[PDB]
Amino acid sequence: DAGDQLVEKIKPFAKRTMRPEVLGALVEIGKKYQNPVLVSGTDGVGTKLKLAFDWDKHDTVGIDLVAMSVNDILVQGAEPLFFLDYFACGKLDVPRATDVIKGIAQGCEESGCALIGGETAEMPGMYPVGEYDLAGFAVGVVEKENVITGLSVGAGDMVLGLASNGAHSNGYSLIRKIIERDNPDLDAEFDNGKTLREAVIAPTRLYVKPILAALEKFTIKGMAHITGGGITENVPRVLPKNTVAQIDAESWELPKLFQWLQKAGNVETQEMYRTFNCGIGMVVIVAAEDADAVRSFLSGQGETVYRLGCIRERQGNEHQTQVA
Amino acid sequence: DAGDQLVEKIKPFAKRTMRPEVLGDLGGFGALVEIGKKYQNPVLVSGTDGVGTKLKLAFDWDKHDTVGIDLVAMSVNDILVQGAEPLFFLDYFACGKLDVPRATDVIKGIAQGCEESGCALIGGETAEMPGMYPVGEYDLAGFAVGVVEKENVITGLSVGAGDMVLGLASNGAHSNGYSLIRKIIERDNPDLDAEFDNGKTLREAVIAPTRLYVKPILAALEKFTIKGMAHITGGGITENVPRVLPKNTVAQIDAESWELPKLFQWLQKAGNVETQEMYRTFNCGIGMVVIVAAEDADAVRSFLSGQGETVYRLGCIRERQGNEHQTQVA
Ligand SMILES: Nc1ncnc2c1ncn2[C@@H]1O[C@H](COP(=O)(O)OP(=O)(O)NP(=O)(O)O)[C@@H](O)[C@H]1O
Ligand SMILES: Nc1ncnc2c1ncn2[C@@H]1O[C@H](COP(=O)(O)OP(=O)(O)NP(=O)(O)O)[C@@H](O)[C@H]1O
Ligand SMILES: [Mg+2]
Ligand SMILES: [Mg+2]
Repeated sequence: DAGDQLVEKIKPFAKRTMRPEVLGALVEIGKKYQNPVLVSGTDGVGTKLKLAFDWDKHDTVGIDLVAMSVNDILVQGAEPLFFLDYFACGKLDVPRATDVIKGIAQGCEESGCALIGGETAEMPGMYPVGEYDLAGFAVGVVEKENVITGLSVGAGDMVLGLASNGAHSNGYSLIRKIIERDNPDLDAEFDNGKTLREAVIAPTRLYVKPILAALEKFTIKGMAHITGGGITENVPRVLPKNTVAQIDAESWELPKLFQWLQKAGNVETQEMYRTFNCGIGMVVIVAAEDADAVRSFLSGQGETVYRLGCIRERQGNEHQTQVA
Repeated sequence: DAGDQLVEKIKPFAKRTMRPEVLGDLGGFGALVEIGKKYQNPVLVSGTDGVGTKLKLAFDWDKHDTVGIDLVAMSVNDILVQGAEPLFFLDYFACGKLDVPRATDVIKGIAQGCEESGCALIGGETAEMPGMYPVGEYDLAGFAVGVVEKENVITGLSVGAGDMVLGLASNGAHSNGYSLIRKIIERDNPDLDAEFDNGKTLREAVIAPTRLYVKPILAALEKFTIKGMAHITGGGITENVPRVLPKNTVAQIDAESWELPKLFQWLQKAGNVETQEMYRTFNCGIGMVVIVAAEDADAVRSFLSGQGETVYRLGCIRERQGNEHQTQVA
């Protein structure tokens, strides 16, 4: 069987993601946790899969898949533990599927979680030749007293920003409409020694290792993963009803990729802040007394940290995240 | 947004699946589940699956309120065989254009399958991919997580010659072999609305949702020790039962110990399928296989039957002879 051929080829990829907790697929919880709470989430890649088909580039969308879930569970303080993926298609292409799952496993390695199982469904006729669908599922563990809830966020807290690797996994319907409209030279140098194509399909950044190392030394009051809805619709999810996150627009330069998308797309700036991450992949809220020490740590871990702004008292039905 | 509309419509359905372990409700970056020292050495058991080609019939007949039960059973029944209590569930729903009434119907069945299994439906994802799916069509993926004490993990390693093999009856073909069911139906055009069996139309028999074995099996585990279990999915009876059998044992099934249900009788005739090929393709009326000690077989059969199940004494375990196949039906 094709799927049986695929199962053997991916055994090496998954074997490198294993953890001592991995014993259906059985996972033990480390005695590290006294009162363990499980944090889980599911997601797909979105319309970025369309560029992966069109460009025949399948070895990175698996990193996008994993990041979408492990980064989501990360905001509660959870350490990612294990991951499962579901892969659906019409007729199985073992070399191309192997590439897809190889990237998944690679993203699991970077997140410190084990890829312990999955499912490859062949539905002949439901998918066009060459196309497929991906779903991922992540589970992490956090101590009950260490759950990051955002309830202590109050006026005076400083808003930090972790830089993103590009558009990540959101806003690609617009990126695709633009590219089909301009037919731009996708293989020309675009930024930081990467071609425009390389910048567009760049895999989503994982924040797991530096954020977890940070939590060993500091208290993080809240976090927001910047995905669907951009900055302004995602940060208010951890903010108390009475607080506003005020973002100074000049605290970070808009990366070149988003500068191109707004120009070509002719998008009002406030629509950009609610559509693309605009270079901000993860928002970390901390106490002002900790803001400097955390920024140095996260920068020393390899991240690019900005001081986006601070938390203030809300005035009425005021929007809870304003960039200006 | 359509998806924001769908999340609101399904929140009541998920709220009826909740358990005390679930912290918070639908909506939020992550879904929180506490375990509690109710478990001393807790082990998580998880699985993922889709519905398979049965969705094609769900499209054709415009019956979407039960394939979500099929989705749940495919995963919760899998983790059940290791002795795990299903705890929580997440679903992924992909389509081209979101049809909120139909999506509401699909997820409503998911919640119903979760309610019947005792697991909470705590989260999910609705992806709109315009152009990847024809109008009206969608894809389902589910993820189930259960808990078991490390010492109670059921592995089948103590299965030995002399143990009795019980069989739990199925509701039909469940979630496997449906590409073939569709080829047959599209060729013969049989009256799908005629009475066929047990006062149900043939259509009702074909699209019947997969049976959930969670509540009776977990209740059984309180009173008895189960040596092994098999959920009968792809590969039928003969390819799934040997998964829990030690290298040196064989499960011999007397074919006359249960009647092939009418639905499979029609599929064999219309498909012109060798009988030993049916045992490797369809569940043939056996949804779950339970192996127990011979001294417990009488009480276990009685208990599971009193819980609402149809129990057969499929056969017994014997010593394997060479490269002998580990499950033979005769
Ligand atoms: N896309 C995938 N990604 C990661 N692991 C996979 C994937 N597909 C299969 N596996 C694993 O390889 C093995 C293949 O088993 P599989 O053929 O999928 O049957 P099953 O999962 O037991 N249930 P079923 O889908 O009903 O046949 C399983 O252990 C999987 O966990
Ligand atoms: N099919 C579904 N079934 C159950 N719950 C769902 C489903 N779809 C969405 N939800 C829940 O409603 C909310 C949907 O918002 P969503 O945009 O999917 O959040 P997210 O984790 O940030 N993923 P994304 O924004 O796409 O990167 C989540 O909290 C889900 O738990
Ligand atoms: Mg997400
Ligand atoms: Mg969604």
